[PDB]
Amino acid sequence: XMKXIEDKLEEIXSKXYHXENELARIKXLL
Amino acid sequence: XMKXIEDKLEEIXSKXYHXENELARIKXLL
Amino acid sequence: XMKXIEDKLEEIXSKXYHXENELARIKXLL
Amino acid sequence: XMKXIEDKLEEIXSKXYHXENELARIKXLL
Repeated sequence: XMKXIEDKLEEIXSKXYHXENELARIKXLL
Repeated sequence: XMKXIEDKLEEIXSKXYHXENELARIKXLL
Repeated sequence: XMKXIEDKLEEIXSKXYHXENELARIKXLL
Repeated sequence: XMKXIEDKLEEIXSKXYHXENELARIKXLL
């Protein structure tokens, strides 16, 4: 439930690495 | 409340697909 | 605390509009 | 646990500044 919630938050803190890095891809092409 | 919170987290884990894919649109145009 | 958490989640579901729309700006310029 | 969760939410409300600003980098190059 809470350890569910805290371990989404730690999927979101992945998507927010893969956010930063595939922005930093485009920022490459430009 | 908690099943509210855990099912936002699963809206955020949509916006973080539509994040990855409409980055991967731009990364198309370039 | 929980109504704190559920109303960040509803700041994140703003930043994830302003995510979608300022991607959809760049996707404008291209 | 909850003060864990509320202080990820406040890592996510960083990554969602560094989101807005490194979009607003690309939106610079274009």
